[PDB]
Amino acid sequence: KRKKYTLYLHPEKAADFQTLEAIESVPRSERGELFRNAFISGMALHQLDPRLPVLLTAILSEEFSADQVVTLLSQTTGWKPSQADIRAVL
Amino acid sequence: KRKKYTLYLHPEKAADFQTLEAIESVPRSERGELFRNAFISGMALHQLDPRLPVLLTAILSEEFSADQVVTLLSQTTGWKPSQADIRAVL
Repeated sequence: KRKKYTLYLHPEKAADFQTLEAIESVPRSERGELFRNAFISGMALHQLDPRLPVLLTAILSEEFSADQVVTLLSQTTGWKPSQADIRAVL
Repeated sequence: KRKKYTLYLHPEKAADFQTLEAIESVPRSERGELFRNAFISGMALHQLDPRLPVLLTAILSEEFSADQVVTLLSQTTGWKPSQADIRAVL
């Protein structure tokens, strides 16, 4: 068994175009597994809050960073630091 | 140039199954735009660190949380809160 999914990107938009470059630097053999994981985590973000996947898409750029994902995660989810290095005791 | 991508999920697995349900509760009409966003942001995560999209897929459960994403993010990127601690201390 295995469900098949089809989707389309628009190479004119910067995010789409940038995604296309990231994919082509991944050997075809390894892509089916890449797509699955990208799609699952993408949909995971969606389950966290439906705006997230469209937000990450919209913000995507060469400056993309983990930070952008966290603050974006804060704004959408209310997520706030719960733990932190203990050295950071001021 | 509307590029097209084909990917496969595996209902037999928890993560894939949990993803199917998410898709299901989204009207067919909207799924096309939902798939692109989930895909692009999934690949955005890939660009941050290739292990990320497979770490999220792997951890995926009904307890998925922003907090889990931030964690995998730091364990995989080096991201850490900042003076954003002084805040939480309130």
